[PDB]
Amino acid sequence: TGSMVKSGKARAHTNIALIKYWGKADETYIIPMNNSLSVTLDRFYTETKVTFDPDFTEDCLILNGNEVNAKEKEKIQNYMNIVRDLAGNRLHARIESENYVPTAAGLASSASAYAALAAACNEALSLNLSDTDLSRLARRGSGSASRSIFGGFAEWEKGHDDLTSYAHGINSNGWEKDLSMIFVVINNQSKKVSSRSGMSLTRDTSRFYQYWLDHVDEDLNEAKEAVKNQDFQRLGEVIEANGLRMHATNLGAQPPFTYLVQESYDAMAIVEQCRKANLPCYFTMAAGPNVKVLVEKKNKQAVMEQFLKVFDESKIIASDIISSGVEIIK
Ligand SMILES: O=C(O)[C@@H]1CCCN1C(=O)COP(=O)(O)OP(=O)(O)O
Repeated sequence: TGSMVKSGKARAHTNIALIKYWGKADETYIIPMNNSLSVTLDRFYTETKVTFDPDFTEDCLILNGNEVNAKEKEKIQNYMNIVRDLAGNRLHARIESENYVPTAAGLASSASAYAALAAACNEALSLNLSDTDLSRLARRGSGSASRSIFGGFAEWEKGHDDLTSYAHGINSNGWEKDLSMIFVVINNQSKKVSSRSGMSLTRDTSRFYQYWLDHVDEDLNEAKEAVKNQDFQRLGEVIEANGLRMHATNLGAQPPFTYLVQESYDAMAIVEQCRKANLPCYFTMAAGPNVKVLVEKKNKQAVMEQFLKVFDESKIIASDIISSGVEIIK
């Protein structure tokens, strides 16, 4: 690299929320209405390199070898303003990012993408940010990214402001190494659909939102106690119920909506069939119809074959859970 050039590259993995973040207390700083709990996936990640050069005039984002629109470009420049203030400089950056995430198949990349960017910036500019402050930095880009700083189980503490809303890793005595996630890629509209926008309509207008709020802390505690005991059935039951309550809130919105299609329901049925056949597993869904199946690694294949009787082989994608957090790479 050049004399005055400062560069950094980071790999960050996606994470799936087991206890859902859904609805914000603060739209600008991205403060959530409740705590969330997630696991970081071994298979899916983003690699983001940033290069700061004084001669650079504006920020440039190249994604999988391709320039982004003026919209996406404006958004990354605003985010990088946060980085510039934090660093106390006015350097603009060239950002080259590659997503190793099945985005076409509906998996979200925002969590790994902002986690990777945050970590890459910290490496480039030598900011020496703590994991806590890295999480806060990522959170500004996308709420779920706060958790992707960490491996295994992680929890996003909601806080009440920019300083206090961030995530931390949860030690589970290695339990994360025993678990897996199976992704069922569900046929879906290709029309525009937005997570940030949906949770906002629900938070603001949903007749069942208080019902969500009233139960989330109880759920969260039950899940964490479950993790402390490496009690899979216990974790699974509560996260499955939580996930469903999250979707119930959308049904109460003004006017109502859903992210689930009949095929999602079909896959949910296969999950319950598996339980009844002595193959423990539990499902959760995000802002789309894809069904994610939490399963013990020992049962991964057996559960997958149950799905493979109904669904195309291409639509059944498993991932392990990674133990380590964001990493600095070449
Ligand atoms: O992952 C999550 O924790 C929740 C739970 C269910 C799905 N989901 C989401 O889609 C959250 O998507 P985000 O990109 O983090 O929304 P923003 O904070 O506006 O950037």
